[PDB]
Amino acid sequence: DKSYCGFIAIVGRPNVGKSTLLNKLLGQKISITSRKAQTTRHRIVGIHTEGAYQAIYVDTPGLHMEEKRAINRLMNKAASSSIGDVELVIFVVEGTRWTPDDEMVLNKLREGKAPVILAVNKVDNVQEKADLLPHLQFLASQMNFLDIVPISAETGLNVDTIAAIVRKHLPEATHHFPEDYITDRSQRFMASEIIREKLMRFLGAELPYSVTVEIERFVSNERGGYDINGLILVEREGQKKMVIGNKGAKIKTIGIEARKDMQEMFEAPVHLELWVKVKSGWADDERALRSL
Amino acid sequence: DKSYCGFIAIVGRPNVGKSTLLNKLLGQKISITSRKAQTTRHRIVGIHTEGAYQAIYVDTPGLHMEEKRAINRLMNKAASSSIGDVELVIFVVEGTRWTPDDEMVLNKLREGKAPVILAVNKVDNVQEKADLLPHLQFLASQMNFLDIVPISAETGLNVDTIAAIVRKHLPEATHHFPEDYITDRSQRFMASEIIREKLMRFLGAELPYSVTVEIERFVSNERGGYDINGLILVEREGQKKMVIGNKGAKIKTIGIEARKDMQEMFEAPVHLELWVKVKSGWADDERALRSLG
Repeated sequence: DKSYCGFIAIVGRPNVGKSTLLNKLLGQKISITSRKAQTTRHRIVGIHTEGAYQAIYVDTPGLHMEEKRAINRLMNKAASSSIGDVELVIFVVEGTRWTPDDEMVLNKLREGKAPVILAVNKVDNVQEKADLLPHLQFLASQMNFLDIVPISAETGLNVDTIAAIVRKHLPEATHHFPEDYITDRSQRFMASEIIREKLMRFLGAELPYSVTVEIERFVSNERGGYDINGLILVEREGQKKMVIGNKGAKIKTIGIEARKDMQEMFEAPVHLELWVKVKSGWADDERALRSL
Repeated sequence: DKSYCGFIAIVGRPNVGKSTLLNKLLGQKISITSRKAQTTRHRIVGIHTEGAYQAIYVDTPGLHMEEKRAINRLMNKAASSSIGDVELVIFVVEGTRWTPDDEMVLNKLREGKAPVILAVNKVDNVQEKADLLPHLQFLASQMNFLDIVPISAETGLNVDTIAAIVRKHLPEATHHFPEDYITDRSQRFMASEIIREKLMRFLGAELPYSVTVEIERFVSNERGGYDINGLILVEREGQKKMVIGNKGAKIKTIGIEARKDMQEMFEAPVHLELWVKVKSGWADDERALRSLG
């Protein structure tokens, strides 16, 4: 009978695992991690809808009036239509690291009426726990966190835990967005989206969890046309062989079919270059082929 | 800062002026009056958005849960997403007429939490007011109407007044719908929509502040294809002469362009038959041109 919907923040200095945490929270089988300097004007970074709950994830602790009108334009709603406020904040930090950049973010939060969760990422990396406890005690000394939760974004350590608090903070309200609305309407996202389907379609029963599509390059040329470079990141090594398939079949197909739509959708032929890769890093041979 | 949005009803027995009153409220220059005896599952009949206010006009006094689930689907929202309730009701009646149908509607209303405005339509068409006063006093005995207001079907007598009470009844809330959302996603509406553009594109606003498009026919054949019949309705006579244009050029163009998008925007071919008409009834020649095919 009742539904809940609200905005939630995910802040932290760059390269802390924010994007990885977001994808785990969005709960999509095949995710789409973009690398944009092109900061949205609405700051929406993803929307998780499930049952009566709709959490709208933003990358700002507080939503400006400017950001409120932009969210409305995104929804094609009157600029005057009411938009709430951030109800929770997930402050992500990296293990035992603490730069003036981490403080910069922390400084912007404390000065708010929104509760904040400290998400300590890559906590397993710190092989010297003798660094951890002292650190965590120093962190908690920075402000009153609603909670301090250590996570592994690539394992989903305490993502369910953060998922639960997040929902507890969704105010009673009607959803602002239709279920599968797109906040990224760029061609670059359209591209990632076509690859995503081809993987889902062609991998079939062999699709593993945690796959991530991403456009490393989308451009035109001095000779004209659309140069698109797809990056299909996977968790394991053997998984990488799946996406590639027998003789290179599966990755061949996914690429022709994906290129097809990229052309049917966009209005220009595209030279699509699809690269499978394990998130832990390229391999020797791969690093070689990546230079050819 | 604040914003308001809520559902409002427009009830009444058929052929009373509900559709005309609605278009007047929607405030659109060129309106699109359907005739869909096919009743929606969401019951949305139109949405008036302006500034922070968004009134969602339905054709049911009260929204059933089923009618709520359908509204969400229309918006492509989770079935669970909250939908409010009818905050006001416009019960339109025809002049001095009162059938068991008028009563049927009024009975459903009597029992409800929704304030209801009595809209007396075609009031200027009553043969003798000596029928009106006794009637009204008898209507106002049926229940406590928030207000009793007489309106003119095509003049928009007190449409502003009904508009102003309607907005007063919009609860504080966020707009459920994007500004220009379409509640009718049928091809029949897509057609009406194309003629609207062509009128707006070619008439160039020289246009009658009250034109009304309408698909009088949209079908297939025993021989196959798409038989579409457009009905462009205007107020005055010269207006009709405007839409037709010199040598019949304007109406010729509006139809080739309209037929085109209907050709493309739909997958197959269309036999578009566009007919201009004054709402006050056809003419002799026209009736002659119509009475054949």
